[PDB]
Amino acid sequence: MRLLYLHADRFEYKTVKPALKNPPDPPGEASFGEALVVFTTVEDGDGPQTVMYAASDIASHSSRLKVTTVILYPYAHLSSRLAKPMAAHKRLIELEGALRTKFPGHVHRAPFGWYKSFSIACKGHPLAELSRSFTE
Amino acid sequence: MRLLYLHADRFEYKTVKPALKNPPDPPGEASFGEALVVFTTVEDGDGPQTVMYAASDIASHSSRLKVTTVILYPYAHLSSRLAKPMAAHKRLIELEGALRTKFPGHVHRAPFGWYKSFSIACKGHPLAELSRSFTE
Ligand SMILES: C[C@@H](O)[C@H](N)C(=O)N[C@H]1[C@@H](O)[C@H](n2cnc3c(N)ncnc32)O[C@@H]1CO
Ligand SMILES: C[C@@H](O)[C@H](N)C(=O)N[C@H]1[C@@H](O)[C@H](n2cnc3c(N)ncnc32)O[C@@H]1CO
Ligand SMILES: [Mg+2]
Ligand SMILES: [Mg+2]
Repeated sequence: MRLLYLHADRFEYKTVKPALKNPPDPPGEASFGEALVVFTTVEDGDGPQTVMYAASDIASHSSRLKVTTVILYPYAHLSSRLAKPMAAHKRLIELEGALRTKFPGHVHRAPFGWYKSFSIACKGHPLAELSRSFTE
Repeated sequence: MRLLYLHADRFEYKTVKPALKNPPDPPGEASFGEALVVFTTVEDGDGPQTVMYAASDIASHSSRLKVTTVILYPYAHLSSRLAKPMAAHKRLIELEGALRTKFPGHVHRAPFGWYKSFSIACKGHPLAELSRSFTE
C-alpha cells in the first residue's frame, strides 16, 4: 500500500465518468473543511496486516496533526504495483473499517471505480504532505 | 524521474517555510488557469536522457490535452529513490529548459527547496490524472 497524506484546509470531489465497467460504489460528491486527505493506492502484496498498519499510522498522524476528519481517497497513481480492482476495493473497505477502530473522528471513504474531479487547498506547514508505504 | 500529470482548471501555490537550509530558489507565489500541473520527483538515476524523454512526453501529453501552460512543481513524495537536492534542482532546471524546446506554451517552474501551500482544481475527465516514469 502506498499513501499520500495531505493536510487540507478544504477538500471536495465529484465523480464524473465511470472508470471501471461496473463501479462497485455509487456516484456522488462531498466537500469538507480541515481534514487529512489520504490518497490511497492498494498494492499487490496488501492483506490484513497491511491494512491494520495503515489504520494505526493514519490514526497517529491524524492525532499529531490534531485533525478530526480523514478522507480515504482511492488513487491509482501513487505506485507501479497496483492490486486488481476487486482486491483494492476490498482492502479499501477493510481500511475504512480498521481506521474507525483507531481514530475517533469522521472517516469518509470516497467512491471507488470512478473518474473524479477534486479540489484541495493543501496547507503548507512542514507536516502537511507526507508519503507512507505499508506491506506484509 | 517520477511524474504526476494533473490537468487543472486552476492552480496556485505559495512558498511558506524553507524546506532546505538554503533554498536555491527565491520565495514566491503564482496562480494559473487551465494548465497541466506536473508534480516532479527527481530520482537517483536521472540524467540528460531522462530529462529529454520527460520533456518530450510532457510536450506530447500537453499537445493531446490542448493545454498551453505547464507547471513544473518540484515534489518529494512520488517515489522512494530521490536524488539529492543539488542534483534534483539541476535536473529540474534542465527539464524546464528541455521542455521549452518541445512545447510552445507557458512553462513555469515552481521554486525548489520550499514547503508550499497549493490549491488545485483538477478536472475529472479520463486523461486528467496520469503518472509517468523516465529513466536512462
Ligand atoms: C483516475 C482518477 O480520476 C481517480 N481518483 C482514480 O484513481 N480512480 C481509480 C480508483 O477509484 C480505482 N482503483 C483501481 N485500482 C486501484 C488500486 N489498486 N488502488 C486504489 N484505487 C484503485 O479505480 C479507478 C481506476 O481504475
Ligand atoms: C514538502 C512540500 O511542501 C514541497 N512541494 C516539496 O516536496 N518540497 C521539496 C522540493 O521543493 C525539494 N526537493 C528535494 N529533493 C527533491 C527531489 N528529489 N525531487 C523533487 N524535489 C525535491 O526540496 C523540498 C523537500 O526537501
Ligand atoms: Mg454528480
Ligand atoms: Mg509569500
